[PDB]
Amino acid sequence: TKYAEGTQPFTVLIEGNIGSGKTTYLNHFEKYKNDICLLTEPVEKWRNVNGVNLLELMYKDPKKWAMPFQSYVTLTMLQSHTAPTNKKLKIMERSIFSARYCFVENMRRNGSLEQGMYNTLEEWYKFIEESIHVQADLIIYLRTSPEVAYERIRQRARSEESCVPLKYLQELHELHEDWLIHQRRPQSCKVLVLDADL
Amino acid sequence: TKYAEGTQPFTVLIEGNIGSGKTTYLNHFEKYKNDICLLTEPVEKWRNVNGVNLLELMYKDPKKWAMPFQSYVTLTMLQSHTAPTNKKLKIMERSIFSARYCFVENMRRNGSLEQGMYNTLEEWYKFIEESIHVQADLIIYLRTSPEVAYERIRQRARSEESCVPLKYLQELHELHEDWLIHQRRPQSCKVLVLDADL
Ligand SMILES: Cc1cn([C@H]2C[C@H](O)[C@@H](COP(=O)(O)OP(=O)(O)OP(=O)(O)O)O2)c(=O)[nH]c1=O
Ligand SMILES: Cc1cn([C@H]2C[C@H](O)[C@@H](COP(=O)(O)OP(=O)(O)OP(=O)(O)O)O2)c(=O)[nH]c1=O
Ligand SMILES: [Mg+2]
Ligand SMILES: [Mg+2]
Repeated sequence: TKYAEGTQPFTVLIEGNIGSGKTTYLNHFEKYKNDICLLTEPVEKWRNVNGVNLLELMYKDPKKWAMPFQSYVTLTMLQSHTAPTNKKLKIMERSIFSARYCFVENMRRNGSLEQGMYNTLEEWYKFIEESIHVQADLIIYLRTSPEVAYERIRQRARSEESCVPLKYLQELHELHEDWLIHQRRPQSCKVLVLDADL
Repeated sequence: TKYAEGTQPFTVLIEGNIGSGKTTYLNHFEKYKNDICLLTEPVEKWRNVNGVNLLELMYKDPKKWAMPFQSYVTLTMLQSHTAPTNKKLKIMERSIFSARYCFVENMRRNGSLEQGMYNTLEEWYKFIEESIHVQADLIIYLRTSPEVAYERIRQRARSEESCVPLKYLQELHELHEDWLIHQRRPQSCKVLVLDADL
């Protein structure tokens, strides 16, 4: 038996590269607020954990902060996935799956996460699949090109993201492609692809 | 509802400072193996995670490895607490509580865990109290003096523990005292104190 088992409505996950417009897309269901549970912009929690800016620390010193950061991302996603609600529909920005299959994986590849850190995170993900229920009915993939994404990221101008290189976005892009289109990672249940290049 | 809710027998937790003799004490129930579920010496898992020795890495470079290490200690304890069993009695060496109240706390105090890491771990502990069931009926506290503990630690001679100073054991001792005796924190579980100075 898993925590939050049979407590979640139909759930839609909004996925896409950084700056692909996941939040923008979600602001459209804004008026149906009292009929749909909307969990958006999780980044705000990561930028202020009792005063600490984990997102920034991670970008400045990955070798040391990538692990605690991803562990916190995992926790907050899990909290949203299992959050109680009455509404009949639930839509989330991001999910525990993109954190695992795209970000953690990429950080293992670029050396940000030493092997021992990668394994710890992976062991947590395995235990989570077995002890906690993660409702995932539909995934809307806002497909974009790394260049477009890079543009939007810079226009938003989050101080923490000021040093994010285009290669990084290209790596993340391929990883989203592998998971959501080609389905290389155990998921891709029901995916709806949308051209998010405006 | 919590994972593993109403699936656990009467559970006894064996606590005590490093080298207090928790494993030695547990080897005495060894013959009742087929009537009591015995989960001992969790350190072995921490010393070999798919080939990686987290325990060692933590002692050599705390600022960087204390967080992933404690996150893995938490995970394995949680796995033991929720492990399925038919037997009517369950006895464990250590628990998620000593990892939180004694080790994580001490590491926050000596600077091994930056505040951002401490908070991440604490947020996980809070989410765990609400989503997962941790059976705790009795806690046997093997009370010892830091000096005795230091002696046993070095007779055992674990390579990873070769640099553990007496002060460290004194700090851990007080923390065990505060929790299991003075009650300076979260636990309404019955405790049986045993003089473990042989
Ligand atoms: C989900 C996730 C995000 N992040 C980082 C990447 C970004 O700098 C920041 C937020 O990325 P996103 O989760 O993509 O959110 P966003 O608001 O930037 O996206 P959009 O414009 O489509 O609304 O968090 C990680 O480092 N790890 C993770 O596991
Ligand atoms: C539980 C726990 C142990 N440890 C470390 C301290 C030690 O070096 C090692 C094992 O400590 P203990 O958990 O005390 O186990 P032990 O086998 O050393 O004890 P005893 O002799 O009583 O059987 O793990 C942590 O760093 N963090 C933790 O949260
Ligand atoms: Mg967003
Ligand atoms: Mg032992």
